[PDB]
Amino acid sequence: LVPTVDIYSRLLKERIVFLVGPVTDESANLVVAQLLFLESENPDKDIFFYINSPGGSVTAGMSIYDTMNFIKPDVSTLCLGQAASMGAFLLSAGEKGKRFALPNSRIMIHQPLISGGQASDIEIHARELLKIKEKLNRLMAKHCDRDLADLERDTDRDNFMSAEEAKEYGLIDQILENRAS
Amino acid sequence: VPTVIFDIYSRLLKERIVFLVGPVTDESANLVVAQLLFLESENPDKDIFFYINSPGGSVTAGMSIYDTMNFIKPDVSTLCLGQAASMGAFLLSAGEKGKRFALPNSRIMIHQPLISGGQASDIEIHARELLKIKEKLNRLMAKHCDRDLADLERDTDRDNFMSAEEAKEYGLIDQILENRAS
Amino acid sequence: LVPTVFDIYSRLLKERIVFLVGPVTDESANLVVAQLLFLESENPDKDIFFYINSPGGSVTAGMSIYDTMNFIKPDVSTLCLGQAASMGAFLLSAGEKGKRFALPNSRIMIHQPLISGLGGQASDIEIHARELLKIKEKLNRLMAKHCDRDLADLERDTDRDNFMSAEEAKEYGLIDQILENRASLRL
Amino acid sequence: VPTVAFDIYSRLLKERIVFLVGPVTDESANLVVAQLLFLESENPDKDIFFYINSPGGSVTAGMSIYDTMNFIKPDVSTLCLGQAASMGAFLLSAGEKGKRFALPNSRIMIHQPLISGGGQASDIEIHARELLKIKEKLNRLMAKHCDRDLADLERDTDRDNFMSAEEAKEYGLIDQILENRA
Amino acid sequence: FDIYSRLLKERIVFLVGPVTDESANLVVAQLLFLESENPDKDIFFYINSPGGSVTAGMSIYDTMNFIKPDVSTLCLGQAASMGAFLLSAGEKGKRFALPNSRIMIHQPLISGGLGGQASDIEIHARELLKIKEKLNRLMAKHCDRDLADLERDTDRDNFMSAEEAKEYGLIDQILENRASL
Amino acid sequence: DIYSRLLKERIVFLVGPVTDESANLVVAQLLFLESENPDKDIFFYINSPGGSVTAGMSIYDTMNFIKPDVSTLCLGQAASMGAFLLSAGEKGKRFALPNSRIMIHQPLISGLGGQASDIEIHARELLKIKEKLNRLMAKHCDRDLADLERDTDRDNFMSAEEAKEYGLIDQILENRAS
Amino acid sequence: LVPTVAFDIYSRLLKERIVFLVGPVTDESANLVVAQLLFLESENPDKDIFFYINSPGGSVTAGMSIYDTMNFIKPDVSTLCLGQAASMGAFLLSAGEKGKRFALPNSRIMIHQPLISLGGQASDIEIHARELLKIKEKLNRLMAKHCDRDLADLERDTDRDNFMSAEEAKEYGLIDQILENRASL
Amino acid sequence: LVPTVFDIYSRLLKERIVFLVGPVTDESANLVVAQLLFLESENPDKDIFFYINSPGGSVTAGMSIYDTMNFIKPDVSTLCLGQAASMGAFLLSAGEKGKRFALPNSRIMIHQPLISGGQASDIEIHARELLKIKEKLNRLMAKHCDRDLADLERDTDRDNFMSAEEAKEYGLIDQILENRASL
Amino acid sequence: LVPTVFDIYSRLLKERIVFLVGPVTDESANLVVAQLLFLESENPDKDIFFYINSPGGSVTAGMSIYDTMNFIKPDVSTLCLGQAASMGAFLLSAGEKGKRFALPNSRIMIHQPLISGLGGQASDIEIHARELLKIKEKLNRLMAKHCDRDLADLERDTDRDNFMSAEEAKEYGLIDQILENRASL
Amino acid sequence: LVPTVFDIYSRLLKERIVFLVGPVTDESANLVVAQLLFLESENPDKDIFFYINSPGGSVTAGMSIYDTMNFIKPDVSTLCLGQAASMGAFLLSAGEKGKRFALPNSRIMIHQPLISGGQASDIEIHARELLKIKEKLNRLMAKHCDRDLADLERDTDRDNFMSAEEAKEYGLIDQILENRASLR
Ligand SMILES: CCCCC[C@H](N)CC(=O)N[C@@H](CCCCC)CC(=O)NCC(=O)O
Ligand SMILES: CCCCC[C@H](N)CC(=O)N[C@@H](CCCCC)CC(=O)NCC(=O)O
Ligand SMILES: CCCCC[C@H](N)CC(=O)N[C@@H](CCCCC)CC(=O)NCC(=O)O
Ligand SMILES: CCCCC[C@H](N)CC(=O)N[C@@H](CCCCC)CC(=O)NCC(=O)O
Repeated sequence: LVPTVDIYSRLLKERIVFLVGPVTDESANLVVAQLLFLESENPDKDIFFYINSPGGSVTAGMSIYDTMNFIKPDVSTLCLGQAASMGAFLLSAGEKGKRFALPNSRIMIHQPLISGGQASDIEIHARELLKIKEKLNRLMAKHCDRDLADLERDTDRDNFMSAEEAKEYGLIDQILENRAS
Repeated sequence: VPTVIFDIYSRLLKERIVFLVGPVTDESANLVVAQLLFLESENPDKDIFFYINSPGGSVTAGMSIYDTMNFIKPDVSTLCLGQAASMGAFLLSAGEKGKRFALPNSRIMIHQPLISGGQASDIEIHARELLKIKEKLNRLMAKHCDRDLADLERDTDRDNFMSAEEAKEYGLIDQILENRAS
Repeated sequence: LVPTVFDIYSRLLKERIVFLVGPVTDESANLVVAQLLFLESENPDKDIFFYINSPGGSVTAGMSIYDTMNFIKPDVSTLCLGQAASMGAFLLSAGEKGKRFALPNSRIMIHQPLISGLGGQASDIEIHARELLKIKEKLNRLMAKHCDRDLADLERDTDRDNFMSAEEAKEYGLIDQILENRASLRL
Repeated sequence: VPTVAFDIYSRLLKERIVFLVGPVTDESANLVVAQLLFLESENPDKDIFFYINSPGGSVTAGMSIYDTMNFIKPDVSTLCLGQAASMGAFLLSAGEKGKRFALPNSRIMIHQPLISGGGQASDIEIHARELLKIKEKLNRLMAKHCDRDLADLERDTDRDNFMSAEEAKEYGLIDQILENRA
Repeated sequence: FDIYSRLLKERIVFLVGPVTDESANLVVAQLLFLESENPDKDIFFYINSPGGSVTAGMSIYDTMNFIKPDVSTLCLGQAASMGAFLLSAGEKGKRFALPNSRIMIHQPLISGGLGGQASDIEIHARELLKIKEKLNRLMAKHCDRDLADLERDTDRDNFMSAEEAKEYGLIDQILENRASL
Repeated sequence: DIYSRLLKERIVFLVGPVTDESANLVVAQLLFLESENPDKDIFFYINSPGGSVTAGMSIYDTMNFIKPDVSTLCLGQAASMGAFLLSAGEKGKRFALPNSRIMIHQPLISGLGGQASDIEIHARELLKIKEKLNRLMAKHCDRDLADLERDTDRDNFMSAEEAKEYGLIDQILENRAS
Repeated sequence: LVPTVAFDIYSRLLKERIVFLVGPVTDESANLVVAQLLFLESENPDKDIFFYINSPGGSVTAGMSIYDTMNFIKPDVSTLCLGQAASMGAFLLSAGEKGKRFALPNSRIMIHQPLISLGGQASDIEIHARELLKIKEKLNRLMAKHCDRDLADLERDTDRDNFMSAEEAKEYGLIDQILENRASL
Repeated sequence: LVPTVFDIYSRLLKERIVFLVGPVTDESANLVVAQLLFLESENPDKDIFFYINSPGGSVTAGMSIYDTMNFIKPDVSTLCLGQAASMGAFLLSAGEKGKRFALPNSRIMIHQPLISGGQASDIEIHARELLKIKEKLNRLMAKHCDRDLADLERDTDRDNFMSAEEAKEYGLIDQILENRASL
Repeated sequence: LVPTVFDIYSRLLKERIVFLVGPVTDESANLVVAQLLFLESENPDKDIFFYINSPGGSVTAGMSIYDTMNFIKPDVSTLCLGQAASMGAFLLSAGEKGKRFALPNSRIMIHQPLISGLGGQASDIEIHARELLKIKEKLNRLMAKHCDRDLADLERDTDRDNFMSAEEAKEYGLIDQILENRASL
Repeated sequence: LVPTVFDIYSRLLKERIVFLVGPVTDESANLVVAQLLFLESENPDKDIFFYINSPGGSVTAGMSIYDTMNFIKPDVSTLCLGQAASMGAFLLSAGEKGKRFALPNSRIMIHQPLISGGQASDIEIHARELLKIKEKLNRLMAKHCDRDLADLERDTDRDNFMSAEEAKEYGLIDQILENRASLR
């Protein structure tokens, strides 16, 4: 269904990587592979990471996040459509100064959720989920240059933000209307 | 259900026998509760004989039976036939001490609570409630069995099957009945 | 599936005992309503004993029970066995004050209204969301009255699932007394 | 279910005939138990006739019947009609010795316990050990019922073992084959 | 009373539809009841059945031979497989069919056979062949025929009219009305 | 294939429901064409019943972000988000074929569940979406917000001529001489 | 589904001697890893292989095919946990050449005893229960070896699901270093 | 997706490596047969390396592999990685004697045949065929393992799991290879 | 589900009316058989009124009714209300000659046997096909007798579904009279 | 799914090897037909090697292969590997006489036609046609096996399994090939 000249491989030659739809092990690892490839091609030029995602798996998302921070090139992020949950986490993780959103994109942040067995096992997994919640708040607070207490308050339930609101919050640096913004 | 000059379960209810058979649900538990209250109304001082063949089930449903057993005036004698596992074993052990029995090839099993959520805040709320249930049931079981809390904690960490003799050794029942001569 | 002695529930209905067991539906709630009206007709002056073991259910169905409990002349005493959660806890706390009881290992739980993500046009979602919040506010106000507490307490205490032991429910003001046996009644 | 002011099974319950038909479940087994207890209270001095046509089923449900047969005062005579397989054959062989019968074309089948339907290796170990304990107990009890050496039962239950009425009598599972009332 | 309980007062017992543990034991129960009511009067066993479980059918068969009353059989509609076996098992001289009844006999079949280790399949195949031999031997006795004839004539489905069943030895008479006796 | 060949003519199709996948494919093609030549018009042919609002906005913001003019053409139909994108084409370069149809309406949601607090949060966000889309649509159509609110309360079907009078498109093309 | 660069992106990274295990370990996904390991050894037995693991675990025998192949071939198999390495995934992570086992800073490890999602005669359940316990004992013995820890430690720490941060995994002995970025040699 | 270098499996085929992975079906077995014939055609004298990670499967499907292994001129060396169970273990044990290998943590399992309906006559026919297969497989397994048939009948009555070392002790394989210096 | 005036069908059985409604199955046919035997036991000389509204069904189930109607002493009068198709029309035509009726807007349909699902070996399919052809001929012969027609007539006229009005059914010989009300008799 | 060397099957087609694997369907049989015609076009005089591992399937699909085998100029040698059951056994037995082979542990099975409704008239028509099929298949098989028709009628009444040796004695194949030295 993807046109040829495929189109995503052609845009990859421009150092553009897309994350579209739910963050899964497969879709996240495909992003990781493209990031490693682009670094191999030129470790010094910026990579442009376009995000339209409702979120997904935390560990899948972390594999992208850690790869973004590991590789040498700056990873610029761009929100188009929406960046929610892990998508918003990855958006805010772009190189500071190079995190963008289009004017009508939507950001949403929230605490982790689950889609059990013995009480002992439920205890273990609840404790792990609470560590994830705590780690994500701390990393998000760092990304946004905000207090940990703010992130805890502001992710207790679904928190939708416009592009201007996400910029004020510290999740992105600039809103781009066109190539003059 | 066979009938007599009343169906067979109503007939045995005339002898103050109440059955708990199969999984403990809100409905099956409350039918037992209703029978216990009925028997107390009929005669508040005569023993009731509570026959249990159950794999367990809902904790709150079992607690409605348990608290009713302790609330009503008559002693509730318990008898394990077939099996008393999980909430079934809890109710077996809750019978009036001295009047908890098992038939010779009955089986007992005890274990910690099991279940089969959304936001982390809610999962935390329900995990903490589940752990309080786990502690409460161990504390109550230790009292029933005349044992230390630490013993019940180790012995319910995984499924713990017991023969009738072992359940007697454990303190969960008082006597094994082979016939009316024992 | 139900022993006769009249079956056992009809027999206890003669003792003026009514059960609410399991989820609260239109059918199970109206059956409670019918028993309440029947007992009032049998004797408008004698207490009724309403035994609740329920995880909750439909709010409008539970409200049909609530309004009937307050409408009829006899006092409706409530007793929690097993659990009274959500609409179950609301009905328990609605018993005649002084006559709300729980058994020692009962569990109470309160929370804000929950839905099974509405559907349709934004105008319709706005209408149903506004009604859902109104329901939430009304239930908090009624619960505040039942518990003899400030509205702000109930707003705080229902934001997420709030489990209570019998002791906690008594201290909250949701029940009056915990009964281990028939010697426990005081006051 | 025909009516004769009773249904047909309630009517034969007046002749002290109790049926076990189809799979043994908690529900079907406890119904048998209730009938055994009912008959005992009606007259503890008369035999009970326990007619078995069953492919087997739950071991613990079967033990609830077994232990009740041994507990109550009346002799429980057993009759195989059609078939008594697995727990059905166990109950058949558990009848009062001297009063265990089969009709001429009935068939018996015995075998070791099987499970139709998981977890951690620790939990699988616990349940496998319990299954072997059941297997050992059933071999010991079957050997006693049949007046045979334990090694005989271990060998002969390793896989499905079908027996004709005559073979079951020679094995010791029943006492006599009844062709008619003569 | 319902209609079947009322006809039970006339010592009429029906076997209708597949032979199962439940349907067969209900027949057994009625046969025992009727014997208890009067051990000397014939019982009239009306069969309209396509067959079913062999061991269930044997419980009826052995009960018919055990009780004191003669059990007269009547085929109405059809008596196939275990139904034809039971029809042929009524007291000799008192086995009847209505004129347009149909009988069918065949060797045993298993719905979904073969399941497990070769050892278990061997055990169950041998039991099935013993059942096959026993049914042929018993049927030959019912029909006053050779075991070899029953083996030949049941290898595949063998449909018989009432007159053919009478000639074969499965029934004694065809009754068009009460004067054909 | 046929679509890659027409992409060489700077023709991009949106056909069927707007999803994350179908919208981003459009985005990728728009970015590709800008990279091939940032100055030449792009021709965005729309035959769509609508779909996801955020997916549609990714197309919308990309149309406005890239340097080339994006001309739009309605063939068959442009409904809901499809009509939104049609009206977003470069002004003066928004077209419909003579028997195409337009339809506009307020946001819809399919289904889930949650606490009253969460439902309130999401209803408020849906109402903000509704107003933003009415405001943007009014700007595209050179009409008032109150007009768009009134005219999208329920499904509003428009012929090509009605859509031109409304301001959603500039011209109806029977052929290249229109 | 997969970008091209003449090669799909994964074939291209295989030219950098990078092999991925992503998602559940199955017979098919494990043998694909085995095939890439043998291919890279054939292409150059003198260069390290970089085995990137993001997996929740899966089949024990399929995982053992990877494990024994890693140990069989000449090249060092360096391992990297990205995302998570759970169960058989953590086993393979810890099996990388010692000194060359890595995790990214926010990856997570989880270890536990074998589980099954049994049926037949009691004899058969006994046979398979014994085989499952042998697997449990072997995996504890091998894991204790990878981690340079006492067997009793692994027996205690795998009784139930045991999650570890990257730092905890390093202290436990499952990995050697946590990699922040290319400050590397 | 299979990596490309040729795809990765074709590339390993050029080094005379053939895989049997997952259940033995008509389709998966014939693909192995086709590779064996191709490799014999490429060089009839050089060993073929048959890597087996399989839980077993169809008996006739396996026999087509077995008979091809015995038919072609090249020695077919076998290697168990992961597991060789049932028909998988049969083919593992069918490798050229002296060239049957296992990796150290692979496992073998052997057992009698199993199946996953009709007139008694037809069930009799199929039960007899199943018992002939059982006896034939026991006879061929006894030859592969250099053991008495009675040993094999006893040892396959139920699932019989073996470590690599037990499989070597049994006679099913020749050596366990930790690496190429294990030779 | 049935008004208990003791339900209405039990009440009409006191007037010696038996209904066949819907598909003829073993269970519904034997229920008819039992009522027929019951009414004969109550009084062997009084007419029985057999009201048929049926689309047909099982041939052997229908034959149990047919043979019982002919076996018992009472005349069995038949009445078609709504429709009598296939085995239903067969039973209608089987009523005591002179006492077979239809209501004015009743519908009759006759046709050859059909089978729902044959599946087995060619040998078994031959056996079952032959039995079906035997059934087809016997039913045509019996129907021809009821209608005072030839077997060849019935074979011709049942080859495909043959719908008949009440008047057409009377002309054919399937019924004796059409009753608008009792004055029709 | 299929290694390249050509994919592996196209590579073996270059050596005039054609496979029939798994159930015989319209699609699988016509692919065999297509290969047979292609090999004849490539060289009408050289043997074709038709390798069969099949449980059977559609009779009409199998007949399209059968008639194509007899129609083309090249001899079609057949080899049973694994099994040739029902239509598979029929096609195996249809190879050029003298050139029908089996591997030592192959299995052959033969039997009468099977069916996995409508008016009685329609059942009569299809029953008669099925019996015609049964008779025709027994007649052709008796010719292939150089045997009396009555033998085939007897020996296909129920599922009839044959070892390779039994199939050779039956006349279904000519030789059993242990390895490349087994040939005449
Ligand atoms: C744990 C208990 C679960 C259910 C009760 C839960 N506490 C609160 C709740 O569900 N309130 C709804 C009424 C309950 C009936 C089923 C949804 C309100 C309503 O009427 N909504 C209609 C609309 O506005 O569309
Ligand atoms: C056309 C239909 C007529 C069917 C009658 C058919 N001739 C005979 C028949 O049903 N025999 C089996 C009984 C059925 C039980 C299966 C659920 C015999 C049996 O139990 N053998 C041992 C075993 O099963 O293991
Ligand atoms: C849609 C119109 C329905 C009318 C039914 C249709 N006229 C005829 C019909 O039902 N024939 C079979 C029903 C008899 C049931 C006995 C088990 C007869 C039969 O037994 N044939 C041989 C075979 O079954 O093999
Ligand atoms: C183990 C069993 C497998 C072998 C099957 C067995 N040899 C015979 C077989 O399949 N015969 C049919 C042809 C196959 C068609 C498949 C869709 C007969 C037919 O063409 N009937 C049409 C009619 O008369 O209406």
